[PDB]
Amino acid sequence: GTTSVIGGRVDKDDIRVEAYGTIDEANSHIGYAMTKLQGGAFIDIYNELENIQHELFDCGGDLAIVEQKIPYKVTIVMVESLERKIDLYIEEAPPLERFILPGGSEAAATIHIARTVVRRAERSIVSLQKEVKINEVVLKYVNRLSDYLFAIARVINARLQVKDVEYN
Amino acid sequence: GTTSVIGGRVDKDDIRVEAYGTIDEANSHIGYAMTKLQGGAFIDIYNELENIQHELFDCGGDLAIVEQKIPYKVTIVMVESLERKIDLYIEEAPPLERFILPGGSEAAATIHIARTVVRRAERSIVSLQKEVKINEVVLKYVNRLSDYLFAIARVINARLQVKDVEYNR
Amino acid sequence: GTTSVIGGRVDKDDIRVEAYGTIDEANSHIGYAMTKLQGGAFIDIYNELENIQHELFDCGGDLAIVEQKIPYKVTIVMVESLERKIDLYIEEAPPLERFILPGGSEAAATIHIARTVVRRAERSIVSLQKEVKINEVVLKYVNRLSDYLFAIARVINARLQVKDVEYNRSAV
Repeated sequence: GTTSVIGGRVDKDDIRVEAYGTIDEANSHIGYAMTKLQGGAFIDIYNELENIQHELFDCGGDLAIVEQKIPYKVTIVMVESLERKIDLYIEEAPPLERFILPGGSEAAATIHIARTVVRRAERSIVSLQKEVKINEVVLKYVNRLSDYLFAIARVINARLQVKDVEYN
Repeated sequence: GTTSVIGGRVDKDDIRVEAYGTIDEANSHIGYAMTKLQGGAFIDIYNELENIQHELFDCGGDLAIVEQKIPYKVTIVMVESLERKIDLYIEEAPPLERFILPGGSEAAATIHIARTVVRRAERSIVSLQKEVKINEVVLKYVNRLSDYLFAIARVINARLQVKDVEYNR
Repeated sequence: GTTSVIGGRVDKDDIRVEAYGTIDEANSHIGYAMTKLQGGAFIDIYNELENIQHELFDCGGDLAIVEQKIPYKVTIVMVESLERKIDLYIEEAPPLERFILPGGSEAAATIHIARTVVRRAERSIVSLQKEVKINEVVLKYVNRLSDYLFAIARVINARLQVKDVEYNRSAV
């Protein structure tokens, strides 16, 4: 009925468990999207995604810490790293002049799914924060991550010469 | 901790955000399934899915309308459209004689996943509706959409010469 | 705003519906993963997953039963079956001493997603059990299933010669 966390134990359906459990779910979706980005044209994105998976483990670990039992690993440095990539990718992709619908190339499509799962994880983290103090940087990281995912989804389509699917 | 919606702002974990966010999740699964349905053999289903992505996006917009600054976009006409297609596809598919397990062709399998996500979205909309007034057509649309997805999943397997996976020990 | 279940009716957003609805979601991911495992190299895992889809369907049926209207279908025998396969696959897979990134081959990746959805279903079942009586065996089954999925995910990658990627916090 309960599970152990870092510095204590909580019920298996505790919002804390839901939080890092959904981070795990998002990390798994990214893992799948990566199998679609093994092309030589995406070595950079694949490599960045791979690192993000480790950082997601960092996020899950931090969220599992009760009363700062051990040091937090997610820092503002990792958030700013994502922000720089987001800027670069927005620059690479064609100008955004229409509302985008999720889809296009299969790689971009799976990235859009991962994007929504990351956003779902963010909501769970917000819920956790409402009852216990957390590494607030984790929330910022996950928030920027969905923006990063949206950005590379459009870059993935563009590199493959596929127009983004637009609301029209 | 909050996010801007149409007419104001709400907490990021507000049941309203969970609702349109999950609608977005379902829409993304549909986008992925569509990448497996581009052939000439699926032009009818693919076009209907293209339209559904728009209506799903509209559903999300209607759920994000806190301070009704604008009229809702999802109408009953769109729900009836799904109902007619559901009957059409049930007719096309083989007789349903056993319980169906999700799977079969890759295309059908992804459509089945989308179906379960649409149902998860429906549950969030039900919860939202209990707390605030919503465009009730959205709930009806989402409810019909999962039946439509189930229907085309079977049609997809049939067209692809694959038998549906059945519960049969 | 309600839905029919076995021996009654409940609100469509009832924790009970969330539970079997998520079992359904997990079952659908398994079904998709199965399309990637039809090769001769995975006959054993594919057949086990075929059976698991039935058991998962049974889990949902058991969760939809209000006040033991009918006998439960999920039994401890099926839980033990999972446990035996778990040891078997941990034995086949290379030694594991660190957390690893979920992914690798397309098949393993989809299995990892299924694993996380099964765990999400487990949380809903835990919540359900706090409100009403349920077939406790279902909770034990879903609990073991996520470990089984983790195990075959690593085996699938191993069989495809895909090496696990260990978490970069090397002291963990």
